[PDB]
Amino acid sequence: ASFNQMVTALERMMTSQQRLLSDISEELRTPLTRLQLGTALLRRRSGESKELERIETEAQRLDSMINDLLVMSRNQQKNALVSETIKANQLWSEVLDNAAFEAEQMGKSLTVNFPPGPWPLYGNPNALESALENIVRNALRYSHTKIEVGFAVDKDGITITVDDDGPGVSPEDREQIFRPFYRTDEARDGTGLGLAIVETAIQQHRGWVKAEDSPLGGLRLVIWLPLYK
Amino acid sequence: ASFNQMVTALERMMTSQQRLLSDISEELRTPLTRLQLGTALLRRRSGESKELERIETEAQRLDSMINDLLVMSRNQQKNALVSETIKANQLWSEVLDNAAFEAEQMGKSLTVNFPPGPWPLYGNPNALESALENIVRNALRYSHTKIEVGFAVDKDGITITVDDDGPGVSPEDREQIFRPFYRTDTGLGLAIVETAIQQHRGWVKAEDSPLGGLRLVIWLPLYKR
Ligand SMILES: Nc1ncnc2c1ncn2[C@@H]1O[C@H](COP(=O)(O)OP(=O)(O)O)[C@@H](O)[C@H]1O
Ligand SMILES: Nc1ncnc2c1ncn2[C@@H]1O[C@H](COP(=O)(O)OP(=O)(O)O)[C@@H](O)[C@H]1O
Repeated sequence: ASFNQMVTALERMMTSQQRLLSDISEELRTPLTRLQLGTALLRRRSGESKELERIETEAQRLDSMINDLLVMSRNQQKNALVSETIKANQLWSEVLDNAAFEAEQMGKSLTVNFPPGPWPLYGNPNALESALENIVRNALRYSHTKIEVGFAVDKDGITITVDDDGPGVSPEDREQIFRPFYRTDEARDGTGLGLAIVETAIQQHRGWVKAEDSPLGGLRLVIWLPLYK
Repeated sequence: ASFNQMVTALERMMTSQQRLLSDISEELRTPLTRLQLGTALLRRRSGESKELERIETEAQRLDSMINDLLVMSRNQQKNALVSETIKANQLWSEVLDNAAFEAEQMGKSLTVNFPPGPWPLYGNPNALESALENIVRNALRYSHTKIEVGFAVDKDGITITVDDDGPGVSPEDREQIFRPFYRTDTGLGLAIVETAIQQHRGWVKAEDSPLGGLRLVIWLPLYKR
């Protein structure tokens, strides 16, 4: 099919686009360190300016973001594999088992409302496995007492819903939650790349992600992935 | 299965990393622009400042590098969309003719051991044209006296071998030579080459050359109708 040709062409482009991101992340360190040596010079080779202090906090922010990018890009290349057929139960049963154990260790509870069936998917098993893993990790951290995971299926695809009873996220901030480096003031008191990685991985797999208010009181994350024909 | 479903699936695939790169860029550019505006205020207050000068050029370099990744990302999108059938001779004959002239101007020599024939390829002609152009310009710069270009074909694909009598690259550095902005002593040439060749379902290798310098081997599959 023409569609199969287009998917393969775009899959190849996604590889070259990941190679690009990781490589320039390593490259950004070189002018950043040279910039910081300039701000380190003027710090005692001239007065302790409030102006120079303001340039150093901007350089600090840049450094912080570049370091987070290196941590991110390391995995988005190492863990990047060829696209294969995988069943939803095979793919996510281990993630859900480890998450239930981690919850139990925190005195919290993880309930799987409806389990993943043998529903066929197509893509990178590690990327899809980590996409659910990052959502559930956030739920484990921010929930007060409980986490809920629910699977749904139909002719078109699989819907995964992760709920928690913690504080949620305001409707304004739920808009920017998937943005790279975005962190709510509650969390600021973590890189902010987690949900950015999740959104990209799921969009690369021809699906979508949503952040909503949870019936449990906290945050609800909804992943949709297409069924493999 | 519907046409709208197929367009949405491809739209998600096409724009996924573009948007991540774009959003990361905006996020990096918030403290970077503030830094650049801050240093411009202090440079106007005191012009004679070699330290502020250095901070300004490093910030400029950061901005320029972030811009290069966005431009390259956009070019990778063009490569996936724009694809036509092209013959190896039509595609690379001009590159080899201009390179031979440039070599002659430097007192150097460019020898085409075996020329490209009317061998069919499929993809982005500009991406594949620039892939050879970047390899040959590198050979023209780093060679001492000679450059050699050799084409090979079979039922599966075309092998292009570019040799030079220059210094070469150490086996350790030949591993990191295809990374963007990379140097030894823009640095985007071999980066443009590797991503474009891999997007075209081919491969690139850096090896020691029998001429003494660097050997670059490109392999591209043949177009089978
Ligand atoms: N389940 C949740 N409950 C409350 N806030 C959350 C939850 N998940 C994510 N967030 C908020 O969204 C922000 C962005 O999430 P994320 O990208 O995963 O960041 P990080 O990688 O630092 O953990 C977090 O810093 C936090 O403020
Ligand atoms: N023929 C060669 N001989 C020696 N070194 C080379 C050769 N070709 C490339 N290099 C080295 O590999 C690096 C990466 O190449 P490239 O991306 O094309 O950079 P540039 O933008 O300077 O052409 C160059 O900066 C150079 O140090």
